[PDB]
Amino acid sequence: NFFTEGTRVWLRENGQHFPSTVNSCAEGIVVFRTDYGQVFTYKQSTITHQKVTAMHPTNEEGVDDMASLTELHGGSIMYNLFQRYKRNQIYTYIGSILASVNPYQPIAGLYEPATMEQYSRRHLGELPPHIFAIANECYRCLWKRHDNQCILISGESGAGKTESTKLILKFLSVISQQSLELSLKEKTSCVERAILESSPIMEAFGNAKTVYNNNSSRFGKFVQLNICQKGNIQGGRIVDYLLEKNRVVRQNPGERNYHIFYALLAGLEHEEREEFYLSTPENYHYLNQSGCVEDKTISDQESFREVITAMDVMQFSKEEVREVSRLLAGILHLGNIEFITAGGAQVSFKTALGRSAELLGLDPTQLTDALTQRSMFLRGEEILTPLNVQQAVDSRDSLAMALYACCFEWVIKKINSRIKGNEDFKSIGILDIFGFENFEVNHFEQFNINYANEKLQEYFNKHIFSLEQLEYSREGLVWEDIDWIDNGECLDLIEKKLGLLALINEESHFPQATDSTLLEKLHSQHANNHFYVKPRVAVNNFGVKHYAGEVQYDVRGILEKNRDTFRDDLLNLLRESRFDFIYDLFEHVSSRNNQDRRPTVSSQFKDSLHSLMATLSSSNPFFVRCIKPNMQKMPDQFDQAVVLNQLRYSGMLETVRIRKAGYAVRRPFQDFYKRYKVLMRNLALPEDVRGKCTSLLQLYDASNSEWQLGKTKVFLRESLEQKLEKRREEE
Ligand SMILES: Nc1ncnc2c1ncn2[C@@H]1O[C@H](COP(=O)(O)OP(=O)(O)O)[C@@H](O)[C@H]1O
Ligand code: BEF
Ligand SMILES: [Mg+2]
Repeated sequence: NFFTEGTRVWLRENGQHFPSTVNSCAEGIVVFRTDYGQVFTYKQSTITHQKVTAMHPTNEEGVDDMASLTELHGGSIMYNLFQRYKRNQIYTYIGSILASVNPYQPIAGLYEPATMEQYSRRHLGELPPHIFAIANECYRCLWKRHDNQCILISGESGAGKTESTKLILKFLSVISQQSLELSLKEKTSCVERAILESSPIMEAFGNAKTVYNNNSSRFGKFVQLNICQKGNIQGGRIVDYLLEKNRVVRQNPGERNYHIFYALLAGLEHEEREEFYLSTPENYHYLNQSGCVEDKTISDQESFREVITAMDVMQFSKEEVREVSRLLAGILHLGNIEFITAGGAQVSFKTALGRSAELLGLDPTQLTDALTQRSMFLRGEEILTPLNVQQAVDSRDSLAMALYACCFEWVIKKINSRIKGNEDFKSIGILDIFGFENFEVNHFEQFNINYANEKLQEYFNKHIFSLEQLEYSREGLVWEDIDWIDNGECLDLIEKKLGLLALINEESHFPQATDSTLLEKLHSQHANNHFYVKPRVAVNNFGVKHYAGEVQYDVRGILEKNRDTFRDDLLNLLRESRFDFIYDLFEHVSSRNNQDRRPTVSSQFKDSLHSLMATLSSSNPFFVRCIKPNMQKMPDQFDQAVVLNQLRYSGMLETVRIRKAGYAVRRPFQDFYKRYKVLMRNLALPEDVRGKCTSLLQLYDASNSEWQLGKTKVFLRESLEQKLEKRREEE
């Protein structure tokens, strides 16, 4: 096991194989330097085989498809991504699955229109791996397959899911324009322009700075593009999931509120700024509590200009844009209302109340009364009761959240109205969720986000491993099952009867229950569950062993957040608005007054995720796995421990194994024969269809290792299908 200076070796250390070089070998000491800059020293006598092994020559600053790898260990997989990342190749295939490592910098030529053009005219595998090749293959599947397609993008907060989604949309929008024979109706619709302009609007209203991402998505998005038989986008539909409405009124230290507030304050002209009584973001409680009002990566004034342009494309009138500006200004002033205790909560600093009442079209005495008192009618006289200061603050904040959430819903409705079109043929759906996040302090918001990420990982495992191997078994293929990391029991802990969501919902329906009584119930029921953590010291927390790591959640605020109560006194007040825009938002809204069962945030979200997964189940999926190379948002900094952790927990190692050994493409015998009949013209074919399929497959892969015949289908590897598709097009 002796290797001379400069020899390339795999060094087994710290539970992995390190790509390394022999630095020195003298006086019975051997020093290895890893490609990651770690230096490991040993007594030469202690080095044996398997501990140190020679590395396979070159093979050669990486491989494009990791199913091509001979060494399948985590060290080999990560080294391939590292070699490629160092030369700005952030994309690697695993069959048709795409790995994307966030470069945290622009890369010359990578997303230029000349590159988009090049990918549109090639087959998957002909060019270097790229998100444009996946978008193109997905698009080609609308004529190669019989179903709708979907692209699902996974990753922690900051991994690159939102950037990936926008790149796919830009590529499809460009390709939609290449389509023939483009009618004047379809050329003048500007529907692709509107679809692309939906992103700056939704990011301004739904994204915010967090520790993991200066542009974190605080809602989930599913974008459906309806494509005609001729290949042109006819229109689309956007579905939003669980906006983080509590961000409007409170943020963690160092975070910001939604981008749009800072854009509005930096972007409005002096006249409109004075009309809405607006000053700097520091002047507003809803924007100043976190201690951060700016970020060097964001020009808030430039974002405002971008939002204005996008809203014009989206057919928001100039008056509608002003109404949205006025509502946001009203919310900012509302947040500055302070209360003192005399009775009874009383408004202290009356200026903010007067400004907010004017901007919201409310009478100031009516707004003061609604925030400081509760009303009830008893056959048939009104009985006014004082609220305390915490109840007045909760009322002020619920008003701010309701205004923002209804305004966001209206914005999404307007986008959907603009991009609405025919659905005559097929669709491509793209899922952009909020990513996995584990902060210093996690609340109900992180619980819901991490649950959605857990659900998406279960969806990835179901398609890549579970349904895939079940199909091989049902078809009678020669196959040895590949084990995978199954997160099913974590979802069972969250979703089953007596599970986390069930207990949270049950406690929410009890008026006397508190976050403290909820925690006692969570601990009592689940202390022995392997996926649940009862903290030894942190008295306000519970933990969940998520697929992406253990997360501790502070229970404080869970019941109030889950109930999501809105006082009928405030709903009645909003309906008094003289500002038609505000009245229109609350005109037909259902009552959510405290009860003395109504859907909760958890019950509606569980239903929305189950409905989403059902939509995705009917489509053919493409998977993109975004990987963060480091936790410092740095370019050219591949932190191997951070990368390896994501590769391992996400099941990338087993994914390479199943894509390498398995057969991801399948067609019934007659379907295969009818599709590729042109490629069989020089073959002496037998009478039976199974024999006809075998003759073509043996011609294109004589090793007989890239395909198998099942009971009803031909099964083949993606590399063989790409080889057959390229030749079919040529003929
Ligand atoms: N492909 C990319 N090229 C360059 N920078 C990128 C790329 N993907 C992401 N980034 C950088 O990382 C940041 C976070 O990416 P984003 O897509 O918002 O993450 P996620 O949606 O997964 O939370 C971006 O705002 C940008 O600075
Ligand atoms: F912060 Be990312 F949108 F997950
Ligand atoms: Mg995002």
